[PDB]
Amino acid sequence: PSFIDYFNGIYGFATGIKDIMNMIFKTDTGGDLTLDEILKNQQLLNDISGKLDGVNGSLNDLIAQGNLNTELSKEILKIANEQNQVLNDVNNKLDAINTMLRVYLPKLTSMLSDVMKQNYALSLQIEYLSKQLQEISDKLDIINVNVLINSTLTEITPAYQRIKYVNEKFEELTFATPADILDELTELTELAKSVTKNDVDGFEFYLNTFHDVMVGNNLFGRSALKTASELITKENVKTSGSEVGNVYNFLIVLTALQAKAFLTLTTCRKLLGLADIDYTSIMNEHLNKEKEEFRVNILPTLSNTFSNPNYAKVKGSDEDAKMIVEAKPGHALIGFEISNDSITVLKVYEAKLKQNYQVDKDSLSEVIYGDMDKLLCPDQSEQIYYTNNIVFPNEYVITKIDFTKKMKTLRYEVTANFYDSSTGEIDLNKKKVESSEAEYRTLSANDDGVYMPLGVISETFLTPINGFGLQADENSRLITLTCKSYLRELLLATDLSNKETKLIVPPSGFISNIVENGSIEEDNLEPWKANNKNAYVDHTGGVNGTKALYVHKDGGISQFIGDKLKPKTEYVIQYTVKGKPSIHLKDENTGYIHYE
Amino acid sequence: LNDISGKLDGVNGSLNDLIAQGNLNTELSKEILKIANEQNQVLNDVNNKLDAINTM
Amino acid sequence: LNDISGKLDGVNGSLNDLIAQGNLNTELSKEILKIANEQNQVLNDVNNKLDAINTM
Amino acid sequence: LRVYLPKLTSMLSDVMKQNYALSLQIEYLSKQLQEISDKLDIINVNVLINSTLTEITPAYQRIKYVNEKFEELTFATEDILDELTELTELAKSVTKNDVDG
Repeated sequence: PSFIDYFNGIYGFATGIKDIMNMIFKTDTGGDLTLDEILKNQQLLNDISGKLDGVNGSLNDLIAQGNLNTELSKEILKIANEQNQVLNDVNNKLDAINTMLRVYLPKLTSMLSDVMKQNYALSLQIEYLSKQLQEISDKLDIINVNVLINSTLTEITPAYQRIKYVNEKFEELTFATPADILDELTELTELAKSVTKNDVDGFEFYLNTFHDVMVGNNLFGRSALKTASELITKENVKTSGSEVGNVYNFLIVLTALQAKAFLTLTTCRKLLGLADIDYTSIMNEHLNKEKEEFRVNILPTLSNTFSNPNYAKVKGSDEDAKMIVEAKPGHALIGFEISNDSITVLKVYEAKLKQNYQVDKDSLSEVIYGDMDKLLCPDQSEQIYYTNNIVFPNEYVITKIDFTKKMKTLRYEVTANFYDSSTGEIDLNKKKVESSEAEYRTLSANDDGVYMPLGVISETFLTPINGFGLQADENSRLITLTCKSYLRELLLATDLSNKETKLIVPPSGFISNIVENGSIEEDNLEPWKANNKNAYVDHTGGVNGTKALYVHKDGGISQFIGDKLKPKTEYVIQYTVKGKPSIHLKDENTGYIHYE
Repeated sequence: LNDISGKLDGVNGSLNDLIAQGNLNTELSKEILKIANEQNQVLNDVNNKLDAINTM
Repeated sequence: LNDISGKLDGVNGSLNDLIAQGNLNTELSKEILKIANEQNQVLNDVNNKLDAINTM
Repeated sequence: LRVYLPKLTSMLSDVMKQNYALSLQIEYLSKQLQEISDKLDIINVNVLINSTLTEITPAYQRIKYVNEKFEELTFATEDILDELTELTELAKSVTKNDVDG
């Protein structure tokens, strides 16, 4: 579940959580010291006080206006004093409850509503990045390991588990927020008392040890970032990104963990009405030290090249074809995706740059190509792939990739336009580099198809492409497209320098799709429509957790998409269906039937 | 409610016993019986709530 | 707590004797009752703490 | 209390003085330890090493945390009670009788 929104880096959510923490500090509770006061006894105590003050006042008026002056009046005084003791206890409890209900509850419910409203988007972003990091870690191997890596895992697993569980639990108990509201406040206060309790093994201790293991202040001077980079850099790991992007994603996930932990800690200390400590300083210190560790001791030793993550056995016709993967004037290629669900297709992302290689979210055009398998794979008569890794200098961004399969050989040419780092404009100063001749590699003819690349070919965040190269392994009959990114520069200039960062993530979905609400996730079919009272939204149906369109008798669900098309231009249709369907791309005027 | 009932019942018992031990005046005893009946109503409400809790 | 209680019980008894044996019957006496009641609250808190400590 | 607070601040400063006088030696020796540890990138992990690490890392982590945080707070120190909040919380969590104290 990707998100088309500027992911502001560690600086982004760090400053967001700092603002939330300052706001929490600004919230005034007052006499929030009587926590052990059942708020569900307000009516009981109020009734008792109202019914007892009358008797107390009756006795007072009797002893005052009364003309009796004797030890009998002294006994009446003692009786009135005992009634006064009972009434005063009841009234103290009632006053505490009323203060807590009319000063301590509204402030905190508003504060927690704001906290959750602000944590929403951060949680979305960091959850997507956590999914990606978990995929990477699944692709890792920790069976035959080094002593330092093993020590880092030993030292970081308990604190990681604790912090993750506490963050998730606090988020759940806040979203939980009558008797239900009071029970939820009681649960929140229990969690806060547990988080803030004074013990050396407290939540704060685990936070500090997590930081010490992230920076390398453990037994062996080994930072978790170094072991992460060492595990992710090995040859076995095949991911959709470079080492820079993968270790930066690791850092993002763990720093977001820490920041949310500090936020929960502040919220708990405020909920319990405890002395403030201002963890913004400590949060910033930790995050900045970890970013500096990454920038100094980790980032320089990483490779900013990303290749194909997967391979697929396929065949391709020997019919010669020209392909030109180009970007519109002023745009730049920032990523690709080879998908072969049923047919081989290539998504290509184009976007204008803004500054320091930042990609523009508004300009994120997506083009589609279909003749990639017939171009990268031979059918029956061998193939000759020219292989050469191009590497343009800095300030040059690839714009065109020209594949020409004149004969049974494959030869690509790349063009790179000059890009000004200060501004966001790409001038028309072009450098053209081809696949050098002396280094070609031949795949012999084989009945079994060759292994075409497959997967997402792009950095963890869409960045310009510096160089592009093809490689072919004859023994394994593999083909790889290795591109080079500018993520190191974009990070050194925006995030690792504590400046406004703007990063986009590969959408993992055909943005160029012309069928609005194709996945049919919005329950209200404003785009689609039903002609007759049937064929409705079957929520149980669809790709696992979605809302499929359904048809029963003779009423078919239709959607108008005539305008967003072109004449005689090729198109690709795709759809999942269950049962005995009938799909038709039909024109009301004329009986022409495009797809049936 | 148990503590409240105990204290209120002790107060009411002390009052009633000390006023029955020696009756002095008409208006004084009248007002004492009035406030004692009010205290008895309060104690009865407290005991009703306590018995409701016990039944729960 | 024992010193505070021993020193406040004298004032409480003085106020009680003043309001009882005294022939004043006015809102002045009502305010004196309020003052004695506040002093009695303080004394009762002190005495509860002292009793708990002595029992323990 | 007014004769307590300054006396305790002076005592903490006098402690930190000699503590820092000592810390330089162990800092250099731990630097040498880290130098020898960097060479462990080629020694694979054995069951004995795995067990010893998994057994010592909790106690070591907690002891190091307590020591370094006490030093940090005593250095930051140089009503006052509002400033000694972290030090008092640390002292209350460190001198507490517990099953896992």
